[PDB]
Amino acid sequence: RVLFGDWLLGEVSSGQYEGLQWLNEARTVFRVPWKHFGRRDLDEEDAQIFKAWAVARGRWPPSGVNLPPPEAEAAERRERRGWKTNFRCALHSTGRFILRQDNSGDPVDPHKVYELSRELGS
Ligand code: NA
Repeated sequence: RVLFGDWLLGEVSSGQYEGLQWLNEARTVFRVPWKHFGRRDLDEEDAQIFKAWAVARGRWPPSGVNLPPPEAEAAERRERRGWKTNFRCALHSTGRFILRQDNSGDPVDPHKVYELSRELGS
């Protein structure tokens, strides 16, 4: 058990997720991909970070499911909107993260930029 915010910072610093990166050396500001789907389904690429959180919460096996390729995709596909919803709510509930800029409008690279709260005491 770790909090989402600490979990997420570990993923950011990993540099393993495209679009999920630190924006300064000081590591006080980072960006998080933030696509607007609406009606549209999430493909696998759209859901990489959301899926990581679900696996973290034991809501999805780390290896995925042992189904055939088409049925494997569709099984995940049908989970991805809830995963996206669960992640974003968790991020909102992480008061440590202060939204600084909202670039989710840009379709070639929609993301949101957060800063670490300058009043973390204990
Ligand atoms: Na937040």
